[PDB]
Amino acid sequence: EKHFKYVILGGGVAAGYAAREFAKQGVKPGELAIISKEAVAPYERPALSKGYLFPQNAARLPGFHVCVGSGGERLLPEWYSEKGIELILSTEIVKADLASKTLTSAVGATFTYEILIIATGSSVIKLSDFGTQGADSNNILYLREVDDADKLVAAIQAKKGGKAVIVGGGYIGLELSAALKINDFDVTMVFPEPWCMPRLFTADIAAFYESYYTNKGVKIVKGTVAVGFDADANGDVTAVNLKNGSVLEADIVVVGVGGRPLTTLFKGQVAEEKGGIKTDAFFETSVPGVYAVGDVATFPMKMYNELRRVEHVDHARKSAEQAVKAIKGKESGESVVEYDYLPYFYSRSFDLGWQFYGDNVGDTILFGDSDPTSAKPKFGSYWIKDGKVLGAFLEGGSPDENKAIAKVAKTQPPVANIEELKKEGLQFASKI
Ligand SMILES: Cc1cc2nc3c(=O)[nH]c(=O)nc-3n(C[C@H](O)[C@H](O)[C@H](O)COP(=O)(O)OP(=O)(O)OC[C@H]3O[C@@H](n4cnc5c(N)ncnc54)[C@H](O)[C@@H]3O)c2cc1C
Repeated sequence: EKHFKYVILGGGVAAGYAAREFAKQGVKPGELAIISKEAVAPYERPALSKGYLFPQNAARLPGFHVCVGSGGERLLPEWYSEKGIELILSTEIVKADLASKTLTSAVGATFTYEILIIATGSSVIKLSDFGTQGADSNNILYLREVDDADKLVAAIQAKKGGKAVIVGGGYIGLELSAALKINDFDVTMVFPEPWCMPRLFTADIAAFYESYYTNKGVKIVKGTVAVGFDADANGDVTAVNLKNGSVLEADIVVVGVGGRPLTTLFKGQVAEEKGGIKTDAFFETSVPGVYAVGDVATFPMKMYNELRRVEHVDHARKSAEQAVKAIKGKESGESVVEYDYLPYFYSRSFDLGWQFYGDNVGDTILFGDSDPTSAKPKFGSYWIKDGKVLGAFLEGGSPDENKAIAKVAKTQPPVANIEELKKEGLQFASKI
């Protein structure tokens, strides 16, 4: 049995950013442990569907450990040993008893704590969850952690020049479809929703991306689902059977159909809402001294005055920092202010890259040049409600442009003249 004053359960983005904040807050050797099922120290997970998959000059650990994806210092394994923060890796916790402050591993070792930060993130929804025949076939792959990324890069090499089907139409599907096309596969994306990234993109933003993708040669099948997967005599996938009747040949299937927060360990022990563990503005759960951060947390989003749960890397970083600040504040009796996050999401694929800030609520206007055949695409959109801007999206922005739309989203300026807005959208944002 090992005991630590502070235990972070999980070794992902929030964990890493929490450890950096504990360092900043003066954690001492022997106080903090991070327990992770992964075999490696915390890393910037968005690289797994971006540089990890590049056919040249690919991202590889230890390059993309935290905190370099935000421009911070890199926290190698030796950084945690130098600080006397114990990294307990390749350790899956399979039971948590909050009353006794005890975690148990799959092999039966126990760990106790005084303060617990739940930073377990999400697991992916699987094709078995849709009851799909043949979901269990080989070469049907998911992408959440670096072990998954290595299996994908190995299949890319094994099946080079083949056919790939990507199931899903959110931003993981978009990034995967683009990765496989860049790695020289024939690619088809399949999803039921009426356009890609339907929880964020408008039909007009989506039509840009869908057009750009088809111009790159990616096929897009919307309005259907897979109902089966054919497999050969080795159990390896060979074809995807769709509800619309089409049969797509496939050497590799890669799935991005969403995730689920990893809250099962705590079911019945903490209050839950919106698919997550409910927290206050300091990331403390219904059990004192147990906090929940990142993808699992359902928290008060101060600027919207509503409880929300978000799966954004920026929030994993910032909520981690907030929870450690709150922990340390309570020790010293020093106050900490309520978390005040501005939603920030981004994605990249091919040569494109977009950023979104604020809330996708209201009616939209598009600005700039949304011809997908442009040399250097650059266009955005505003979400307007009650005559003010609530959300902003930008593809192809400079740093100052991105900062300006972030300031629009944060400040919610009023719109006088829509035709001016639309004709000079970024100038609008720069004057704020
Ligand atoms: C492939 C990919 C690409 C992404 N791209 C972007 C992007 O471009 N932009 C963006 O804003 N966001 C993106 N995200 C989302 C972002 O990475 C997540 O929001 C962020 O990782 C959440 O951080 P977290 O610490 O809450 O969870 P995670 O980073 O998932 O960390 C959870 C950690 O806990 C471990 N763990 C879980 N259960 C246990 C257990 N019982 N025992 C031990 N350890 C356990 C996991 O193995 C993992 O180490 C992407 C995510 C993925 C998967």
